[PDB]
Amino acid sequence: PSRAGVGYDVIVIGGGFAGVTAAREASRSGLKTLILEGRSRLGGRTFTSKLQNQKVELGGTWVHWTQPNVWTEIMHYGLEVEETVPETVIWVTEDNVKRAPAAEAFEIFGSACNEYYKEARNIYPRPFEPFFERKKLQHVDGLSAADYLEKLPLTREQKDMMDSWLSGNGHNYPETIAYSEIMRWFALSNFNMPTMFDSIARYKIKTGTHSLLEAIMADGNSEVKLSTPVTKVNQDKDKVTVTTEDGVFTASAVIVAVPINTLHDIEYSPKLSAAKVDMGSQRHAGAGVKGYIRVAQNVGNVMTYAPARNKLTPFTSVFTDHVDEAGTLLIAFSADPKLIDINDIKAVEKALQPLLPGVEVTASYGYDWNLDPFSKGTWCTYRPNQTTRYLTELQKREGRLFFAGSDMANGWRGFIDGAIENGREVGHQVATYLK
Ligand SMILES: Cc1cc2nc3c(=O)[nH]c(=O)nc-3n(C[C@H](O)[C@H](O)[C@H](O)COP(=O)(O)OP(=O)(O)OC[C@H]3O[C@@H](n4cnc5c(N)ncnc54)[C@H](O)[C@@H]3O)c2cc1C
Repeated sequence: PSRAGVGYDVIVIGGGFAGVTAAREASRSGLKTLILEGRSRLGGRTFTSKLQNQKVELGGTWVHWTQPNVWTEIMHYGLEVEETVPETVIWVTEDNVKRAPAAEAFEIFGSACNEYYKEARNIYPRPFEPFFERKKLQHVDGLSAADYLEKLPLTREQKDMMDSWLSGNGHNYPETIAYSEIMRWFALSNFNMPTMFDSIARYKIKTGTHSLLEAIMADGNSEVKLSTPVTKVNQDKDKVTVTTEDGVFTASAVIVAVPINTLHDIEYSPKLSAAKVDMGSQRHAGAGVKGYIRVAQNVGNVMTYAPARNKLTPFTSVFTDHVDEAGTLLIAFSADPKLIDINDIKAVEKALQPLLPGVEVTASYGYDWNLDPFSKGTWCTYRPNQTTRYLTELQKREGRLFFAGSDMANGWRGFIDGAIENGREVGHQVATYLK
C-alpha cells in the first residue's frame, strides 16, 4: 500500500456488482484493495444457480442497452444475451379473470400507461441527472404510486392493470412506492413503453450474471475475503479500521457497498449522517416474492396481471420464461411473502388456478431475499419523499467512508446497471481522493 500504518489502500465492504466494480476501479488504479464479503459468494442480489435442469437467476436477471454501464461491460468482455418470453394476456379486475391476445390486452394497458406516465418527461427529462428539474420533482415526490393512480380518469379495469404493473415495479403494495420512481423507470426507457418492456424483462446474459461478475473481478487486482461479515467500521484522521467476525483490517479509504436496508447491521464510529440513518431505518420499498414455477402442461407464452390486493391470487404477475417438453417454466412475483410461500408446491398450484385453471405444479422455488440478513429486501425502489430528502446525502462520502450501491445510483437505481454505474464512479472518486 501507499502509506504506512494501513493494511490496504482501499477496503470495499460488500461484493455485489457495486463493490466488485469499485474494487476493479480502485485496484486498476494501482491501489492495494480488499473485498470483505459476508456471504460465502460474491454476487449479492444476483445469484446464478440451478432448478431441476435449468440454469436460473435467483435475483437480478434482465439487462438492456438502455443501461449504459451493464451494456458497456457486457460488450467489454464479449458476453452474449438471449431472450426470456407473449401470445395471451390474463388479468384480474374486480376479482374477475379475463384473457385475450396480447395486443388486445395491451390496448387497454397502454391507454392506461398513456395517462399514468404523462408527466414523466416533465419531471425527469434527463433521467441520469435526478435533480435537473429539482423543483418539479419536489412537487410530486410526496405521492405514492397509488396516490397518483387515484387521480386519473381510468376505468376500474385500467386501474387494476396499473395496480399490477406498479406493484410489480416496486415489489410491494402500491401505496408504499414513490410515484416519482415509477416515472424514473419510464424516463430511463426513453419515454417509450415497448422499450420499457424490453429493458426490464427480456434479455439476459447467456452465461449468467455470474460470468459478468467474474469477468469484472478477474480484470482487477483485488483481494477477497468471503464468509466474513463486517461488524464495526471505525474512522480516525489517518485510516479506517474495519472489524469483522474473522479479523481486523485497516485502509486509507473504505467503500461501504452494502444494501441500504442493512446499513444498521454495522456499527459506525463516528456515527453516520441522518440520511443513512433514516434510509436504513425506513428501507426502500422492495420487499416481495420472486420465484420459478414448473407446471406439467404447455400453457404457451402467457403474461398475467393482478392487483397487489385481490381475492383470487397472490401473484401480481406470472409469465412464461420458456416452454419445454417437461412443461412450462414460469416466473412469478408477489407483493408480499405473507400472501404465498413460493416454496410450497400446493400453495403455489392453488394460487395459479384462477390464472391457468387445471395447471399442475411439479416444482416451485424462490430465494428469500427478505429474510437473508445480507439483503433484507429485494431491489431498491424508493418510497415517497426519499429521493428528494435523502439521495444526495445518502451518496455522500463521510471522511474516509465512501458509499456505493445500486440502492443509491443516479440512473437505473434498483438494477444491476445502477450498481455498476455507482460502483465505478465511487471507486474513481476514491482513487482521486487518495490522489
Ligand atoms: C429478486 C430480485 C430480482 C432482480 N432482478 C433484476 C433484474 O432482472 N434486472 C436488474 O437490472 N436488476 C435486478 N435486481 C436488482 C439487482 O439484483 C441489484 O440491484 C444488484 O444486484 C445489487 O447490487 P449492489 O452491489 O449494489 O448490491 P448487493 O448485491 O446487495 O451487494 C451487497 C453485498 O454486500 C454484502 N454485505 C452486506 N452486508 C455486509 C456486511 N455487514 N459485511 C459484509 N458483507 C456484507 C452482501 O452479502 C452482498 O454480497 C433484482 C433484485 C432482486 C432482489
